[PDB]
Amino acid sequence: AVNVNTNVAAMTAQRYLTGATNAQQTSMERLSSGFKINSAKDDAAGLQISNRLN
Amino acid sequence: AVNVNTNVAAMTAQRYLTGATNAQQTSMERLSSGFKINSAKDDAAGLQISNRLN
Repeated sequence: AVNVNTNVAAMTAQRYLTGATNAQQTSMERLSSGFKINSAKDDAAGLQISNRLN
Repeated sequence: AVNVNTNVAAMTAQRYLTGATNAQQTSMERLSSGFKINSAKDDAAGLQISNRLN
């Protein structure tokens, strides 16, 4: 019943852990730079508008 | 709300400051020479009429 071969819970935890790590990384970059649109990955539309405004 | 990359409030005061400072310069020039029309920028009509009157 208990498969020492595979631990699904472990994989689950990691999936959420990886998500959290990237969330922290994104927040850290924003705070350090002071810009919400650091890269095109976020608010691509905003990037174009912001660039024009800038 | 606490964005540091910008400060519109500062820009505002700066603009109102520049306005007041420029007024000081104008009033100082007027008081120093005693002539309200120190330049045509002050009053084109006045300059011409005064120039002809003088």
